[PDB]
Amino acid sequence: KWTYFGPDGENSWSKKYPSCGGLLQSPIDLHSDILQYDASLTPLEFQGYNLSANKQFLLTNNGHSVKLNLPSDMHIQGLQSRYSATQLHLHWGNPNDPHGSEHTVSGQHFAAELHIVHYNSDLYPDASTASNKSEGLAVLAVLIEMGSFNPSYDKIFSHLQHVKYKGQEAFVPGFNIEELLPERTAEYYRYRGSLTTPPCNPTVLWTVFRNPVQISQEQLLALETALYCTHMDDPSPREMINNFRQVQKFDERLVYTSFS
Amino acid sequence: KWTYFGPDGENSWSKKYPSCGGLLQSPIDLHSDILQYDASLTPLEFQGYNLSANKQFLLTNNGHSVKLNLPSDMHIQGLQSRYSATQLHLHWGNPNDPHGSEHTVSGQHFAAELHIVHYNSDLYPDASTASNKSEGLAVLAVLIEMGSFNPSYDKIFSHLQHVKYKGQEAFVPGFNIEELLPERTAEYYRYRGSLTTPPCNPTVLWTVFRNPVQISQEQLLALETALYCTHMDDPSPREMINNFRQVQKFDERLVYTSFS
Ligand SMILES: COC(=O)c1cc(S(N)(=O)=O)c(SC2CCCCC2)cc1Cl
Ligand SMILES: COC(=O)c1cc(S(N)(=O)=O)c(SC2CCCCC2)cc1Cl
Ligand SMILES: [Zn+2]
Ligand SMILES: [Zn+2]
Repeated sequence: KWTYFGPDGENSWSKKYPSCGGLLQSPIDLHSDILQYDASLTPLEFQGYNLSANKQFLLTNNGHSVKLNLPSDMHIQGLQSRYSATQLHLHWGNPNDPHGSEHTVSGQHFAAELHIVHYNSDLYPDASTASNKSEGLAVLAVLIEMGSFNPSYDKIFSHLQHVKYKGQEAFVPGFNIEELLPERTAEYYRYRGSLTTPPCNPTVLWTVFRNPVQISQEQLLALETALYCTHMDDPSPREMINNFRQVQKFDERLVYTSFS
Repeated sequence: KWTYFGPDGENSWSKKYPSCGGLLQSPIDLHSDILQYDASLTPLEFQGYNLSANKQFLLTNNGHSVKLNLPSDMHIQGLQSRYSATQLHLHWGNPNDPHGSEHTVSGQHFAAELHIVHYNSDLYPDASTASNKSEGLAVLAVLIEMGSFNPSYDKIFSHLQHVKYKGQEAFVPGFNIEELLPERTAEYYRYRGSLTTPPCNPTVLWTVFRNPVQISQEQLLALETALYCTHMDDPSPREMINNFRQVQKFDERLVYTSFS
């Protein structure tokens, strides 16, 4: 067990999950002193992101976030290996502090953050097996700003009702997962990092898009109030809020950018 | 052992120093949504700060920071008890990322931060004994930005060459410690917090002056490049940089200000 508040919190994670006190931890603050323009950061290709609205995909409350299972037929081109999707999920704040992005920009949090998680399908059979192995993982991060209502993000959020408690699951219609992406996906930050959650394996090629997407106040209120870390029948219920890790030390790293 | 990098780093502190995973952890980000003017916050007076240039004071590289031992008749007046000085030390970044303050203001890191550590001499013989006791410690924090040359900070930085390596020690003629303080010391943030290093005891009444001081990039650079964490004869020498804790989560809690 582990949480984002009090004894079992992120300062305690290392007690049980040693890579949590290891090198190359995410997330981090994106600021100009540690950015490095790199001409080898070519645009990524989003293959098989257009999911049929006639097909269903599983939304799950895992106690930590809400996650949507993705088919491995969907993948990234543009990296050293093929990276097949496994799932997406979100991190957010709370009604009183709607600033729960993991990555910050110049010390500022965004409202929230979407993570699209892929595994190295050329080396490993599944995300689990890739999880603690070199070149195992590749996450796309999308910074989320409070703004206009997002009909595309709502294809996830209109179902939060059915996954209020840890272990609950609802089938959700396919949609074009590229609609979750901001503009100029060719402008991104790139760096070597980790799971932002235990076991914090240092096995993740991070790609954080430069531009944020927008979701409304109401969407954030809904995401910040819908969900519990706890089973429906737990007598110590904990609201699923502030499910974000503090930015980490750079350990001599740079953040390579596709823009200058 | 404990460091600010690698296996023994701040995320691992909780293993041997459980308070580092506990309550009231410092440092924090000071942002308006958690600031409340409290009109009761009157100026502190600093008694005995004017150390005679007649008298010499020990400067130690302890492998975490440069530290200047201060005399105990040096003290804060204005608190609920008398708080006597034990030492001052600094935190800083690295030449490539010169943002090494512990506290941040609206997510911004300052160049460096000076801590003048006082203990409750009314109740406790020394700061060591005070350190795990309720209301044992009061620290004064000064935020440092790059700007004009600072002749009074130079009274410390002039001697850094005598304490390059860990365990090294130099005598510094006394000066007025009150010259290390910024403009309008009446303007400060006040909260209940912890030590920012192990054992992270939640025993510290924090006072962080509103206004930064300036030191020249030459002053700042000397500090960033002058010292090593390692003994003279350590075959693998480690530069002393980034000796600052990541800001902690600050939940359902307020920072008071003496300014509206
Ligand atoms: C609130 O945080 C999360 O719940 C979460 C966060 C991540 S993250 N932010 O990408 O590190 C992953 S990815 C990982 C899960 C375990 C095995 C490999 C895939 C999965 C999850 Cl389920
Ligand atoms: C770079 O960090 C340090 O070197 C440091 C930083 C602090 S701080 N930031 O004030 O917690 C203390 S506190 C001192 C109080 C007396 C007994 C324990 C150590 C001691 C030290 Cl040794
Ligand atoms: Zn995530
Ligand atoms: Zn300190």
